[PDB]
Amino acid sequence: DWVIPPISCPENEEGEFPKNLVQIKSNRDKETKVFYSITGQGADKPPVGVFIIERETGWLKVTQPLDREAIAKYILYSHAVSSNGEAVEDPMEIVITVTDQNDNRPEFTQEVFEGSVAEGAVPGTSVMKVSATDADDDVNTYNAAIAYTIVSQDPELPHKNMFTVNRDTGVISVLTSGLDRESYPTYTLVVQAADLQGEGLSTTAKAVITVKD
Amino acid sequence: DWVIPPISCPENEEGEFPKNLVQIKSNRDKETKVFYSITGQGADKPPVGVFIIERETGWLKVTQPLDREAIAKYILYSHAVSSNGEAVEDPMEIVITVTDQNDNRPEFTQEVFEGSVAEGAVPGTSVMKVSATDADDDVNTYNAAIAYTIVSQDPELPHKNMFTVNRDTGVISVLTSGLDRESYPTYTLVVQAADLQGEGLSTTAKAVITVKD
Ligand SMILES: [Ca+2]
Ligand SMILES: [Ca+2]
Ligand SMILES: [Ca+2]
Ligand SMILES: [Ca+2]
Ligand SMILES: [Ca+2]
Ligand SMILES: [Ca+2]
Repeated sequence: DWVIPPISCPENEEGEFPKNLVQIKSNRDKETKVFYSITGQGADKPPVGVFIIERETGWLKVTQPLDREAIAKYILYSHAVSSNGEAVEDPMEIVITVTDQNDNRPEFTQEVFEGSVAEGAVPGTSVMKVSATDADDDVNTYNAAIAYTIVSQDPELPHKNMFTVNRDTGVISVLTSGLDRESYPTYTLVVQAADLQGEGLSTTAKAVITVKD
Repeated sequence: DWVIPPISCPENEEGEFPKNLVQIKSNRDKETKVFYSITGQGADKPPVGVFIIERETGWLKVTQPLDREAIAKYILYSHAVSSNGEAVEDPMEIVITVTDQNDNRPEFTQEVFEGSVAEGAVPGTSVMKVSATDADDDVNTYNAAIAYTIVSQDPELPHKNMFTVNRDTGVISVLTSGLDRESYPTYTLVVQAADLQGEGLSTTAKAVITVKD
C-alpha cells in the first residue's frame, strides 16, 4: 500500500526561518471555522517552540536549525478546535525525522593507545588496535564511515614503516622484519581516523608500542 | 476527518533546483526493491520534466520556477515497480497547487475610454466607467485587488477637479459644478489602476469626456 512517511527535515538548515514543512487539514473546515494547534516535545514541551503551526491555515513550520545528534525524531500531535471552542477531531499523531549532515569529526576513544609486540614476531603479527567513534549517521550515510591510517612513526628505525594498520578496523600489525628491543625499545605512532571513508573530517591520536623479548 | 491537502508550491521560486516537495512510499518496499516513477502533465507529458521523482527514495521534486498564471494545478500519478519488473501498487493520484505572487500588473481593458456628460448634470451624476483587470489571484490574496484613481485632468478648468472616481468600481462622476461645453468641450483624464488595494503595481490609461448640451 501507499503510506505516508514521516516528515523529513535536514539538520543545520540555514537562511530564513521559520520554514514550512507541511499543511495539515480537517475537512470539517467546511462546516465551521477551524483553529489548529500542536502538542508534544518540540512544540509545547521541551524543546519548546522548535515547531509551530499556523492556527488558521494548518501550516506546520520549524523555527530553528535542528541537530540530529541531539534529537533525531519528534512526535507531535495536532489538534483542531472550532471558533466556538469544541474539538472537532481526535488529535492526530505527526512524526518528524531529522536527516544527517557530516558535522561531527571522529574521535579516538583514548588519546594514547598502548600495545606490545615480541621482537621476533613474524611480519603479519597483529599487535594492537586503535579505535575511533563518530556521532553521525552510520546507518544511512558514510558520515561515520571511518578509515584508519598511520601518519608517522618515531623512531624511523630500523625502517620507516615497521607497522601497518587495517584501514577498516584499526588493528595495527608488524609490516616488516627488524624489530630489536635493545636498540629501539619503544615506538610512538601517530594514527589518524577520518570519516567519509578517509576523505572527510579527521582526528589523530598516539599508539605507543613496547617491543618485548 | 483529517485529510491530505494538495502539495503547495509557490510560483517564481529562486535559488537551488531541483527542490524537494514530499516523499512518497510503498510499504511493499519491505518485501522487494521498489522503483518509483510519475506520469501526467508536468511529468512525462507537457510541460515535460517540471516535476521528477527520485526512483529509489520516492522523493518528488520540482525542477523549475512555476507560473501560477500559466498552470495553477498539476495532477500526477505515481507508480511503484519492483526490480523484477512488476507493478506493486495501483498508481496513486497526486495533486499540486501553485500559490500566487504579485507579479502581474493591472491592465486597463482599453487605452482610451470615452464618455459624455450633460453640462447641467448635478454634482454626483455618474458619467462613465473605466475598467482594469489583474491576472493574479483575486480569491486568496489582494494581488488583484485594484484601486482606481485620477492622476490628472486637462484642462484644469474651470476647476482642477471637475470629476471623481469610485476607488473600487472605476465609475467616474461629476464632483463639482461649472461644466461649460462652449468653453471646454472636452476633458482628458489620466486614470490609474493599482493592485494591493492601491499600494502595489500600477498602470495608467486615458478617459476622454465630451461635454454635451
Ligand atoms: Ca548535529
Ligand atoms: Ca562524521
Ligand atoms: Ca550529523
Ligand atoms: Ca506568474
Ligand atoms: Ca497584480
Ligand atoms: Ca501571480
